[PDB]
Amino acid sequence: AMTKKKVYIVSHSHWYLPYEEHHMRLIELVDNVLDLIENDPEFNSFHLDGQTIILDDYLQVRPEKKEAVKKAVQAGKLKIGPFYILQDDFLISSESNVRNMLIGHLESQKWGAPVQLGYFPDTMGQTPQMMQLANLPAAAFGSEMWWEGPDQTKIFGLLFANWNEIPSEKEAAIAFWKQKLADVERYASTNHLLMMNGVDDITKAIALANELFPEYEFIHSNFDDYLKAVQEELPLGTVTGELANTSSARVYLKQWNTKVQRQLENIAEPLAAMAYEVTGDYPHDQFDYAWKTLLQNHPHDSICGCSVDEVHRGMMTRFENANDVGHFLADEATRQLTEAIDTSVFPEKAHPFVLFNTSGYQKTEVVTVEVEIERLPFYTGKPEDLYHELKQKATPDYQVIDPTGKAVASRIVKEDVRFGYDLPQPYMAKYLTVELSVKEMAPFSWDSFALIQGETKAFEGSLLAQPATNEMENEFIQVKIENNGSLTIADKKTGETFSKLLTFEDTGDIGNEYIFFKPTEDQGITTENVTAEITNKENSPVKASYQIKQTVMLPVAADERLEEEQKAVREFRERLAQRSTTLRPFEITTMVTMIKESNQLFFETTINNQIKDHRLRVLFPTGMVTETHEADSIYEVVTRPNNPTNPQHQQAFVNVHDQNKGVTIFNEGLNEYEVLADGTIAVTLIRCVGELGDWGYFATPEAQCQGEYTFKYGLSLHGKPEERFATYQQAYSAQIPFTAATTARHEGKLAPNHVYLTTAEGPIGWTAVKRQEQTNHLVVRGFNLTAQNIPCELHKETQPATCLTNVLEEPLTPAIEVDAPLRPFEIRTWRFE
Ligand SMILES: [Ca+2]
Repeated sequence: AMTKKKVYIVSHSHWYLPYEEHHMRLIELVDNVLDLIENDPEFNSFHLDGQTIILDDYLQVRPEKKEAVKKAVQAGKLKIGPFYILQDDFLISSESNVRNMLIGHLESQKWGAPVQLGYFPDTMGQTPQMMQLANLPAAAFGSEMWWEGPDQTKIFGLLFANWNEIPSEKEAAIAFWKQKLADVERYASTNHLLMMNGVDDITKAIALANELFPEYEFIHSNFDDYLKAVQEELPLGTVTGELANTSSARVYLKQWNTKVQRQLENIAEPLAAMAYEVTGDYPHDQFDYAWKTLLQNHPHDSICGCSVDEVHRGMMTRFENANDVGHFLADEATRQLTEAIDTSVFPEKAHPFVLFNTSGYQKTEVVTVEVEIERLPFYTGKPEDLYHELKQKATPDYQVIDPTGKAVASRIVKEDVRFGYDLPQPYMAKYLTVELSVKEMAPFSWDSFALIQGETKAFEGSLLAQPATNEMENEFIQVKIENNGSLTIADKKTGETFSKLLTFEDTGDIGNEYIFFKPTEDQGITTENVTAEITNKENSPVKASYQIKQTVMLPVAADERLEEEQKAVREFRERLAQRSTTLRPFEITTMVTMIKESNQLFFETTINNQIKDHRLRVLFPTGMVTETHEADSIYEVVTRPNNPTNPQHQQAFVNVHDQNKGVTIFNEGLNEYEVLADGTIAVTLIRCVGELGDWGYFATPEAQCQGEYTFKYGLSLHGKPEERFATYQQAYSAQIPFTAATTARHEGKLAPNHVYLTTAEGPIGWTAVKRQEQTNHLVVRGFNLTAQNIPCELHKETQPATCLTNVLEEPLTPAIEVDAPLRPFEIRTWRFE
């Protein structure tokens, strides 16, 4: 007395090397897949690995086969998508993940492919909500359970595991199958058994398998079918929410990635989206191209910096290209936008310019704007003489004014004289850089100003810094730079004080691109007993800044042993190498900057890294010992607990807080952090290492990160827990500069001051503003930082939003009202028609 079981054999690809070498092999794999599809009528389907890009890469080498490809996708014999590319998810932005799915989706429609499950063959809490917002209610992970995200959004999930190996003989196969079957049924919760078939003669072998077992039916199948079958008979089983040394391998790739992400998501996209109002066009196709290029840097063996030298050089080009497209589109957008602004309101002879808050946040910053002050075309004289004319010429004092004509406090930072050229004409031009203080400027808005000859209206009030003691202060905070060059800070509003901040710490690293490993006898070097050179560089009533220089004596490299232990592939934990006894001076140079209207401190650290096998972090002792901390993640701030080390991955910031106080450290492209047991927040600036690691020996000398680096990060203190979120918002806003463009005096359709979107206040992450693909509907997306139901209402000009959509920009199932509170941890998208 038994019960029958169905075994679903699903064929799929299961497969260090330079890009092209893997690309040529791809061509071969897809050749064979397609050879079976055409030849073997019994062959159900093949699973094309969760990513559409594989067709692109295939067809760019082999375009004649497009017809064969369309056919097999249309007959459901090739199963493609739903992502564009398989992404190293933790490492990239919130939006990059979404955009992967958006592109993946649209590319699947282009093929007439129906939606496949999300596919995760190798390796973030909001995945459940994200998938559902992309209509992927099932996903497969490399036996079956639900996975719920922070929003109580739930997804069905498969734990599959691959357990030509199949024999051609009856006696062998019987035992073979009996054994694989036991392995499958151990974990299975139904009588529907998944059996993955990896590739790199199955109809024959399946039919043998059906001959052999009366209680087992063996069928060549696919995920779609197996999902429908298994879900109807499911009993049990839930997983909830959510090595990090890949976060700090090859920093410069992380820095670049951050930069182009922010260039597309926060600059180019919102500006184009506004420019459409005037122009009636939106460059959908170019954006799509920019994003693909960027996303090609996003796999699980590329952005991690955890591969071979040639591959990462390749990523550098892709980064520059997408960045250049980003800049191009943003430039077009602002030129179209400023041209339409009515600047006739400035007097004759004035030099107008426009500031855009292109983020969703109240922005406060002392900003600089470079304004062209005189221009000499090459047709006026010999260029060298034009240069010297302007360079010799003495410069009038200048005033900035608003549209009403009132004066606006400012400061002239710098004069420059240089060569330039326009469209659509070469010249010499003279430029001024003007400092302006911008305070709580409204999200998604612009203001116009003009530079006019006259007496500069000086900033007024106390100097922020007092250089005699290396101190500075505003209403929010008071700062002392110690002889150390470390900072002691007082929160003027909570009374909490903090000490030893900004200490730098260097240790050896003899691990590899994947993992950090400190030589067994290494105690580390620190700037705690270093004598800093401290200089006040700027002091005004609105902004002050200090330069801190430190020389530490660092080992030049690991000693001689390392290269041998790498060559012998000696396991990293067993390594006897130590820091070298040859020491050289290592210069660390930090700018600490403070502005009147903000509690944030900004740091810029610069090094010229000419030493190897090491790691440099900056520490922020917190004074609070807790079990948990908070880190920025994916559409989410996650609570985590704090191999003796505990490296972790962060986005914009990490936070440690009490019932009474908190410290928020934010960063651009500095993705690894540790929170030490004493409460120190240690951010990794740079990790230098000689090999790839893993299963063999692959020298990666370029992973040593030699050369000049500048790291941007910062600090914010808060009081009672609730104040956390404002610090998080500012951290986002800090990564998004104002855009500044000059224009001529001209009349226009548009106001010189305007709020394009008026946004709801409260703990919300503002994330995308763009337009929809054939529709051109304005798309805006944001997310709830909190576990609470939050009043949220968006307007564009007067106008309210049409509907709420999902991440593919389609209306929600069911229809939630635009008017409705933003649910806990909700990722919301608005459509504006
Ligand atoms: Ca059978």
